[PDB]
Amino acid sequence: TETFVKDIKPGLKNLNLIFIVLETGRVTKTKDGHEVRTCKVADKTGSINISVWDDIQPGDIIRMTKGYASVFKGCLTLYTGRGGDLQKIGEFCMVYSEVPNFS
Amino acid sequence: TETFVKDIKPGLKNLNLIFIVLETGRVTKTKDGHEVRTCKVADKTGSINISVWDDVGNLIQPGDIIRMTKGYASVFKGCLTLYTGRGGDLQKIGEFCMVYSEVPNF
Repeated sequence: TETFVKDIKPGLKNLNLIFIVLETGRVTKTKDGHEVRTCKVADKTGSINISVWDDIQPGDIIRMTKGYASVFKGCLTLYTGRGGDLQKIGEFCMVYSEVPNFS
Repeated sequence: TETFVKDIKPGLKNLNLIFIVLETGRVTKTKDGHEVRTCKVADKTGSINISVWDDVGNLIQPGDIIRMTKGYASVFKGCLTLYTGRGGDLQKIGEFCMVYSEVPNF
């Protein structure tokens, strides 16, 4: 019961999803203590941003459970609300191969 | 019965050795549809060219390690290019790579 990026626009609520992590923004420590991280991830179907409480790094492949979407006005964003549960299921990275130098 | 890149003479036969792909370049194509790949290979005794048959481009890589058997030589366009014999072969038997992983930025 998964879904895709550009399909989803503000509203929309319950949403399970796998994706890769492109970029990661700038921290804000709410005075009450929590890590609210906003971040840049997507599937191949375009792009989107997300907000995280007290946890990810680019290059990661994330499974999202029971997350939901609505907009912080600058384009809709994704939450982890009902309980929410983001899991990592694999990696991805850029790789460079060359023949050693000789002799 | 093996011989080094260094101890190689044009007009030689029974060519059984092992070497590694240094660079691939010079793609030239027949109108059978096939293509012949000019590669630079070597051993610890020196470097040398080769003209290879393979209709698929991107699969012959720097790092590849191949076992030449009963192949042969003749100069081509002034440069010495190596060929396989009509009863020997070429097997890829391993690899050797400067590998390097990361995640980019945007």
